[PDB]
Amino acid sequence: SNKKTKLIHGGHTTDDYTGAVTTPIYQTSTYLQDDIGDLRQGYEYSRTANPTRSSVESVIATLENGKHGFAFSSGVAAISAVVMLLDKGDHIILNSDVYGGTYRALTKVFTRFGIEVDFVDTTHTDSIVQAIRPTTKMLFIETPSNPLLRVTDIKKSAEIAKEHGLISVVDNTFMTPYYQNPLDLGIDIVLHSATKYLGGHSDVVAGLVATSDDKLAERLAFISNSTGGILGPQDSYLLVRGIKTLGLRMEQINRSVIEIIKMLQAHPAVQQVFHPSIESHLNHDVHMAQADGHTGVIAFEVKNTESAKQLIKATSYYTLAESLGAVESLISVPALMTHASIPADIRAKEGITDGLVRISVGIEDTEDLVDDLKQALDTL
Amino acid sequence: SNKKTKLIHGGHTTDDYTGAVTTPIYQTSTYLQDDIGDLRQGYEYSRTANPTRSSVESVIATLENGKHGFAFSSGVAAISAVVMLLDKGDHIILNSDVYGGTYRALTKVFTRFGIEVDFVDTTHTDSIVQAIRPTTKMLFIETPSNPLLRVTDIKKSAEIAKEHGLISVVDNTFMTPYYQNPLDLGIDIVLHSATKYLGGHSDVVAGLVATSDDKLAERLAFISNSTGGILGPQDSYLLVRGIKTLGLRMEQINRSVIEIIKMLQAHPAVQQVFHPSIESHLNHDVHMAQADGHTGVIAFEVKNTESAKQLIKATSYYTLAESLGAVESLISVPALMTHASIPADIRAKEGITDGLVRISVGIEDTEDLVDDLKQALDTL
Amino acid sequence: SNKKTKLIHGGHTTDDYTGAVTTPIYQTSTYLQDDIGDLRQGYEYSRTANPTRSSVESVIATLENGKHGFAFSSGVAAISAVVMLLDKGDHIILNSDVYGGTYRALTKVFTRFGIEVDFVDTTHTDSIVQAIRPTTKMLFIETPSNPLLRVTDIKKSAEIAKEHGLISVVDNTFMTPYYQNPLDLGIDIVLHSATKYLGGHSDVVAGLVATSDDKLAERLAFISNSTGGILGPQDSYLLVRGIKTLGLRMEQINRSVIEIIKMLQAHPAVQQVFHPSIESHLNHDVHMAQADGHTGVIAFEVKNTESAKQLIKATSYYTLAESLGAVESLISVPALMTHASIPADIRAKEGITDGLVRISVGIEDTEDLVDDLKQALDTL
Amino acid sequence: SNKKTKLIHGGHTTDDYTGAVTTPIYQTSTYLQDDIGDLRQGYEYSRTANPTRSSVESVIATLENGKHGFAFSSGVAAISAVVMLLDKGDHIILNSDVYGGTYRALTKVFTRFGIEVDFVDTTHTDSIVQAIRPTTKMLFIETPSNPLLRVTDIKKSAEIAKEHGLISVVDNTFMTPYYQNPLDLGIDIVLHSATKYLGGHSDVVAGLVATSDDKLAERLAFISNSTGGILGPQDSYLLVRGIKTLGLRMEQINRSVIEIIKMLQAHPAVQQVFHPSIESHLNHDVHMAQADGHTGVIAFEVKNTESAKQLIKATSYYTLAESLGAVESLISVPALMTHASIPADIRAKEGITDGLVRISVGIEDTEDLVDDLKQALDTL
Ligand SMILES: O=C(O)CNC(=O)Cn1ccc2ccc(Br)cc21
Ligand SMILES: O=C(O)CNC(=O)Cn1ccc2ccc(Br)cc21
Ligand SMILES: O=C(O)CNC(=O)Cn1ccc2ccc(Br)cc21
Ligand SMILES: O=C(O)CNC(=O)Cn1ccc2ccc(Br)cc21
Ligand SMILES: O=C(O)CNC(=O)Cn1ccc2ccc(Br)cc21
Ligand SMILES: O=C(O)CNC(=O)Cn1ccc2ccc(Br)cc21
Ligand SMILES: O=C(O)CNC(=O)Cn1ccc2ccc(Br)cc21
Ligand SMILES: O=C(O)CNC(=O)Cn1ccc2ccc(Br)cc21
Ligand code: NA
Ligand code: NA
Ligand code: NA
Ligand code: NA
Ligand code: NA
Ligand code: NA
Ligand code: NA
Ligand code: NA
Repeated sequence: SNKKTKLIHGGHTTDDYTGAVTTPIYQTSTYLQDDIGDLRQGYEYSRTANPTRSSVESVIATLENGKHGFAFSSGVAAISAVVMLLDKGDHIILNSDVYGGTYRALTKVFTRFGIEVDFVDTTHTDSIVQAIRPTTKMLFIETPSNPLLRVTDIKKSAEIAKEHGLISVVDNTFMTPYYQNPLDLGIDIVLHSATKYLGGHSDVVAGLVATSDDKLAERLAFISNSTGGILGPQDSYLLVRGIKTLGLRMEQINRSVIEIIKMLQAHPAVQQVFHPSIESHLNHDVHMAQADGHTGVIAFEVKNTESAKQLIKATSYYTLAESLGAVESLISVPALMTHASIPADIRAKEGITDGLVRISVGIEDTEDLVDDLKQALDTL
Repeated sequence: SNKKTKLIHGGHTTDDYTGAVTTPIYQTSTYLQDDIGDLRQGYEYSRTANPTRSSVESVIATLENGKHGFAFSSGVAAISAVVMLLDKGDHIILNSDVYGGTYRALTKVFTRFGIEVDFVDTTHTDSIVQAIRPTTKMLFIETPSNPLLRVTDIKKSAEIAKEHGLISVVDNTFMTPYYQNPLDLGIDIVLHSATKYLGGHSDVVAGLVATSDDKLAERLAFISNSTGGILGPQDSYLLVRGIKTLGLRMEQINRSVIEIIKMLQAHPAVQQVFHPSIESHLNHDVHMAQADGHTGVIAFEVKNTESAKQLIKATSYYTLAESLGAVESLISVPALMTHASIPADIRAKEGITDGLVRISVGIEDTEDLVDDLKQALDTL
Repeated sequence: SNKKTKLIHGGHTTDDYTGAVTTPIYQTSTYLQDDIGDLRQGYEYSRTANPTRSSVESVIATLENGKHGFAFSSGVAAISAVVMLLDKGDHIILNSDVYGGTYRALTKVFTRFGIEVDFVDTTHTDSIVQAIRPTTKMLFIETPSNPLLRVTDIKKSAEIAKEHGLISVVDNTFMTPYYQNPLDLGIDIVLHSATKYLGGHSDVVAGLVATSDDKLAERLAFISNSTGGILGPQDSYLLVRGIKTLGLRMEQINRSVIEIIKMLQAHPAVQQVFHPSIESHLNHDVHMAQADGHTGVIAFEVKNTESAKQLIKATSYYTLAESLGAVESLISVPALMTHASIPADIRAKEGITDGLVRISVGIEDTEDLVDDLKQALDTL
Repeated sequence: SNKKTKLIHGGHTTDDYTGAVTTPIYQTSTYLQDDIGDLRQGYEYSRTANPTRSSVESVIATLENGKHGFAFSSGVAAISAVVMLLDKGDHIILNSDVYGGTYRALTKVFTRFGIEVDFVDTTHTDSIVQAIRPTTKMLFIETPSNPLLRVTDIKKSAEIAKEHGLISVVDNTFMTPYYQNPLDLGIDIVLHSATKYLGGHSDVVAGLVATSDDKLAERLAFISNSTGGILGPQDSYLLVRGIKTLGLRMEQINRSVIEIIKMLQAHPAVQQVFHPSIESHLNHDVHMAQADGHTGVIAFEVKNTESAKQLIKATSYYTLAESLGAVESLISVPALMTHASIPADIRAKEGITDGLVRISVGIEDTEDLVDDLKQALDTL
């Protein structure tokens, strides 16, 4: 019925054989056959299928209201498998500010294989329509994006893709299946870096993909079996375990996000704040129409580099590290950490200022996170 | 000094911090930074590098006398990363009977990206010279091959690749680093399905790659970080653990291989036997010059399908399952299991007869394995 | 500062060496020494100490405001280590309705070693005073107890123990450190079955012990090292991971407990309800004075055995299984499952009626759990 | 049939459900019941039984030719469970030089519970007969012992125990089930620190117990369930995995032991050598009659403390660390590490001289281990 119940009882995460209430960890590569070709339970070689991996795949398919799930060794392995649905000469449209790893994979790996890409401003969906070429085969969007949290209309993107015969893909990492379900809005394929919120404990690198399309699922299964970027069984188990608390974790994160944004907007040492919950944020209405909650990633401007570094050093409960979706609140400076190779003037033009700080809100007490960030900002 | 000592003390497989005599399992995705950009020990995000994975990479680099190691989520993920060194329009030469997964990846995935491939009989190395095109960039060989154990001259292949400016790659799965070291013979890149002998216990799916070439290593590291087919930390740990006994396991397997082949050659229900240790085997001399032991994979002909099935049912110590390199002796029928989609007449032309049986010799007692297979053959 | 923050940042659960934001899993038995007797980081043999186990021990010591933590292979191993503080001829007072495993250990194992025990009604603390013998050395209490949730005054029990020179022990499993902190109320030793709420995911069997007493800690460390009921490193890691969400899980459980109790009290198919939150419950005031929340275990009477079985079969979201503290809501019938060997008339005298049902509330949606249990009760 | 085959195919170490060729890791605490009291496969709570633990228990029962196996959290937890078969007032006879942890457990823990113990020289079995008291209930022997490798006659000890109504127990750690099978010689209970040779990779702390006696098995199962020193599932899995190579590892170790002893006997810097393979060793004939191989533990005298330390520093392939049964060769000095709290004059009287060195031979190349130790001794 309701989402918190579905997180516990959705998917197949018990052992039919013993009744174990958690998925057994099948640390195994191969399986006995009683007769040549007769598989006891459908398993024959762990690259092709492994029962613990099948469990986490059933979970992500259930949570995204899809039919087929796929677990990969990383988020970018999931993205690469999806891109491999295309051939040399095919074209992809993506949002302009896609994740740096996605940008790198597309422009430094897959363009060498003849895949063509264009990065356009999808916050106006007619930009997608203009960018469609006779060779376009795929539309790939993140919403909200990193680190400025730009929002793209999922339902309209799906309609455009359907009209023009494109495979539509949404990277749903930042919102999770708890708040945003792209397959329900007509999208062909949804994917996640499960490294972030889904695992939730900063202890698994993994990607997850879900679809309702039987033919796309067959193609993805073939790509996974042939290029072999599969998630192992221990990591699959830890993902299943982490997903159990996704609802509680996201709800705590959201309570803190709301109070933190209030504080940041009031604080004189903070300038622009970037988050889709802010009513003046571009496509705020679109976000609220396609999601019933918020990501825990917030970006905001302080004055300069020295102020950003001082902010990081003055906090007690914000941890300097890469990644997001931890139980810990994480803090970073995109201009120094993720966008550092981009020329400074171009960073500034794109809004990635020296003083732009990104936080990924964790599950600490809300009052503590607000007070800690506020007292640290008071030292500026 | 000697190989069995190198297996124990080669590579870095202890904890410098606590002194733990085994590699800690870093079930983690990200790492604290004390200052922005300052990494305590060089780690920042587990997709890019993870200390347990670094341990297994150091092991495979040491055992193959290379400088750089890479651990992937599967053997075919290692192969795919190596193929991704090339661009659309580049050409690869491979041996004619390459592993089915390699054949599938190349002809159903990478040809869609404009990679061109030719499968030629590399048992005569002048066949390679004839097949070189102006666009050829890579030579990829297995030796010995599956399931007929064809042998290719590694040193001559390396010389040809060097003269013609090709990247040379050897899939060294069947021989392992214990018996055959392609990098020592001039090969650029060596790779393994660690799923087989290296892990050794049928409980990890994994690939390993080693090279001495700094530039190829940089390119492989970029591909691994960008497409993300990385091995997780638990599987990395189990690989390090399994490799400790590689020498003892391979030596037991070899003692059994020799006695089993004697039995098969004497038995009236067995026709042709395929293994590089047989003195009339093509390129037997080449194999003995480039390896100081043998693979545990043997193929041999019985009369027909019914005889093969009866053989499988009559054995007590041979287990019907996919894969090789277990501690258990495994048995299979290629025409029914791995080559089944190929037309029967073409199978026969290629020597994959209905009665061709493949065994992967395990570490059971030699007398038991000989006697068991012999008594089972006596029922034919 | 606040409890939810302490759950994330309390204890030492990162790697000082690499900066890994999770505790490495030291799957190791022994440690290099650079010189005889010189330990790099204090580790020499994993039975004596293991760094992953040290992490979970630091967590439980922090959460209970103690100084020393100890991790055992099970809750009853923790209890047995604590009982082994005593000698033949020493006497223990315990509450009358102590956990069945504790009762069994004391009356079938430790009485064979000359430990004397008396089980008295500790809901009136003067019962403890009367039961003190010249040989009494320990007072061991659970609060609230199972399955009728009897409450014992912790502060008064600690005062009695101090005045009479007894070691005071509280089994704090049902309340967890999130709601009840016996060491703060003067108790010498607090212990948990971490199998229940602390691990929280039904996937670790483990016990945890904490104390502020240096001498008791030294004695417990000696007992643990000598009898060896230690928690392994993988289970220690999973405990550390599970504890991160303890606050969120307990708070969800408590919201559901309150609404479920309202429903049960209103329902005509339910008679007596047992839970310390009910204002007419014995020692309700005492509980509220020593805890700031509630356990998720509730017991309630339906008519008979057939009604209890029908209730179990009619629910969709209550799972029939042993144990408590899962993410799933669990349901059981003590008279058939835990108290079955006790004569029926004695069960009835003790209030363990044929129709007594115990539920352990999980983290499913509150409305779903209420509605599901209510519709199932409507079928009676 | 033969031992190396039994190590692979003995016990139940596959999954009947999926056919997985390795034992699944049941990281779980509890199990679904379809009806109250109906267990799908006999599992209800992991402390009582866990399927991965059941696998390793089946292995040790098979390898020792027993009927029942038990897996504990450590060797000393197995020993403690066995001692708990007795009551206050019962007496145990043990060999004089029993393992220090066993000595400590008995004399500092179990004597506080009224168990009486005597440590006698069991190398003459009539010493046992003299030591029998009217209250003696158990005879507990190690053979060979540590660190001087004293040998006790197992068959005669079993006969004495049977005649006098004693439970007979052999700690078979040093020999392993590969070479010595006490249950076959009439002993009631055999136990191991699986931390040593059985796990074999210095990465599990664990104990194992086997018996053929149904009544002793019932009592041990009750003790394990009640005091809870159980082995967890990950450690159980790693034990099953390590045992696969026990035969190969022990045989390599034995080849090295023989050559190393030859070297030590010839070397002028070495005085007495202690190992049961030496023909002048006390009870050499007894050992050869009850075992068909040797332990890898050897002790030998060099001149003094400084010589022992120099030996340790001069070796390349001998590692200073506690424990034995690693894949690495380990070296230690009992007088400084295990026997240090004993007065120096008493150490000398017992033969634990300042220059007594203990090595635990690993699986490195035999020539390397011989040459390394010899060149290190040459520096003295
Ligand atoms: O949760 C929501 O609000 C909407 N989700 C649904 O469509 C309900 N739903 C679909 C599959 C499924 C499995 C278990 C449970 Br419990 C609920 C389930
Ligand atoms: O690593 C990350 O997450 C940052 N991602 C990128 O580098 C994306 N990207 C690619 C070209 C480019 C130019 C300006 C800006 Br602003 C961003 C750009
Ligand atoms: O082993 C052989 O026969 C040949 N191999 C070698 O080149 C020796 N060798 C190279 C690196 C290295 C590390 C540890 C040990 Br121990 C030996 C090592
Ligand atoms: O799956 C496996 O291991 C078998 N590998 C293959 O299918 C390789 N392969 C590809 C075309 C082809 C034609 C005849 C024969 Br014979 C083999 C062929
Ligand atoms: O949490 C409460 O209400 C009371 N607890 C405390 O006494 C606060 N406290 C004690 C140790 C400690 C470590 C980290 C953090 Br964050 C808070 C800590
Ligand atoms: O297993 C469990 O949890 C139940 N625990 C017990 O059996 C405790 N216990 C011991 C004697 C006794 C008599 C009546 C009643 Br009511 C309970 C009793
Ligand atoms: O191995 C020896 O020399 C003696 N051992 C035996 O008594 C043979 N034996 C007993 C049980 C059993 C299970 C599998 C295999 Br294979 C062999 C087995
Ligand atoms: O720790 C270890 O392994 C060493 N074991 C012991 O301490 C055993 N032990 C107990 C009293 C005693 C007196 C002399 C000698 Br010699 C040994 C003695
Ligand atoms: Na489910
Ligand atoms: Na659709
Ligand atoms: Na090393
Ligand atoms: Na080279
Ligand atoms: Na902390
Ligand atoms: Na106190
Ligand atoms: Na078996
Ligand atoms: Na017997």
